Amino acid sequence: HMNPKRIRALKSGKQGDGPVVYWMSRDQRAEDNWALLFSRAIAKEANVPVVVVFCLTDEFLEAGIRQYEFMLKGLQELEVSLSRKKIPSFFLRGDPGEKISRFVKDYNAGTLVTDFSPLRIKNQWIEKVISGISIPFFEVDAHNVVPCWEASQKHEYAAHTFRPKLYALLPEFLEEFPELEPNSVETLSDVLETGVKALLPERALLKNKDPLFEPWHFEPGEKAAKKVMESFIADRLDSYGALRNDPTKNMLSNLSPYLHFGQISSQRVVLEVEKAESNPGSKKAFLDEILIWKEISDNFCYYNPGYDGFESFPSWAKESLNAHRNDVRSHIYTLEEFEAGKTHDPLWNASQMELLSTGKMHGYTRMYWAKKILEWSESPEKALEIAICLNDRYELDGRDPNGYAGIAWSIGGVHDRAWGEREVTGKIRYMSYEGCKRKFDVKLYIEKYS
DNA sequence: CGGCCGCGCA
DNA sequence: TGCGCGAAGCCGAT
Ligand SMILES: Cc1cc2nc3c(=O)[nH]c(=O)nc-3n(C[C@H](O)[C@H](O)[C@H](O)COP(=O)(O)OP(=O)(O)OC[C@H]3O[C@@H](n4cnc5c(N)ncnc54)[C@H](O)[C@@H]3O)c2cc1C
Repeated sequence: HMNPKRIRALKSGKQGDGPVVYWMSRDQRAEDNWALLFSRAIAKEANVPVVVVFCLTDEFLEAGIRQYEFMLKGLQELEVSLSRKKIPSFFLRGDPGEKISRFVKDYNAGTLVTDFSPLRIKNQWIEKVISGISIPFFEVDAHNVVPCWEASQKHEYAAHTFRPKLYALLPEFLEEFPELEPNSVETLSDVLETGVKALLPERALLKNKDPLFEPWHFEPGEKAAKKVMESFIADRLDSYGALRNDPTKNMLSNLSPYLHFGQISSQRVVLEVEKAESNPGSKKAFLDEILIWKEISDNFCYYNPGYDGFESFPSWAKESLNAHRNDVRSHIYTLEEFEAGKTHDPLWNASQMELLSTGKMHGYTRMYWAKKILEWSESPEKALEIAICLNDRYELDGRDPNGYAGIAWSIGGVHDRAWGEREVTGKIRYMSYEGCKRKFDVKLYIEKYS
């Protein structure tokens, strides 16, 4: 079950005498992981062990206790899963560019393998690691069903050009996973404690000093991810087609935090949803979201390295937004007023409070939320900066290609078309308070989140 | 040339 | 709550 098009050489070299090392980064799971499975196969043909290495950087300081604890509790459970497969795991601290190089030398590695991410910083680390090693280095796309570089060889302007190219390749690339074969040939607790202490003075607090974040909505880890997948199929999938854009209903999958950390495979989710007997419109709507919209977000970041900037917007949108730079805004809020939910719009404020208290804003209100940031900020650049700052600080699923592609759709028209013409926002598709009012029970959502 | 919200009306 | 239109630009299959 090993298609060669899932893997490519980052660097050629002379293979070594030691273990195959899988540098895990994006795909924090033992099951349904093409990068670990390929590493295990290479190790088996060479008659040597496989081992896993993960580098804990100082990036955590830029987000919060909420993401750091979600990731680390998962990693504690993963450490135990890999051990039942007699696969050892090593947890390094510091800059990957230096630390993965040094580990490959200190540990006498034969081959290095990593998983795939289109984000800049991963590419920076790979470049540094390449400069400091002499062994072969491969990349495996463990996150997408169709490998990103195979689905398309260029940036796609719309879902409607990407969709036929991806779907033509599903009969080949959508397949079951083989079982991971076991090997035959300081603590994370201390790291968690130290990290939580370092972040404690910047934690999200109410006026009484009691924390805003509520950790009981999504329990972390590979076993919990699977339980959420299974309850989506049993209890929420049937009504997904009708209710996915109603934020007063809990009818989304709730999978995004697990998908973001790679605690569950999207290919796995697609296999199970394809085989579920349920509402045909719901299945089609859901599969289009997890296949086309998710995988087109990797396409966007992979072929546009300025993906978090105004430069990445399409020309029609840059030309429209530029012409409206001098328009008076109805309101202007600072980062801190947006963050504390202190606008004049109670629907906007409630969306921000759902984000602060749960770490997961409903998908429909994320669109509305980001578009009002544009409408009530000094400039398009300040808008993009504020939405990215709050998305990445407070979403459990943030710092993700879906986030940059979703924010760029909302603010800059990426994967959209010119739609209407207004002051400030020009031809960027508009969404209104009264528009929401006639689609769902706006007052119920506001009451639920203060 | 084909084909991707808010308002009015059941 | 569901459906069709309005007011509309651009990429890519020809
Ligand atoms: C302004 C804005 C910011 C966003 N930020 C993020 C983010 O930081 N991280 C993130 O994962 N998603 C982001 N999204 C996309 C989307 O809103 C979330 O993925 C979704 O709400 C997660 O909830 P769910 O898994 O229950 O969704 P479901 O409806 O159950 O969908 C299942 C999966 O399909 C994919 N998906 C759904 N919608 C989109 C979309 N619009 N674009 C790309 N993939 C999609 C996701 O992988 C998602 O988990 C953002 C969208 C917008 C408009």
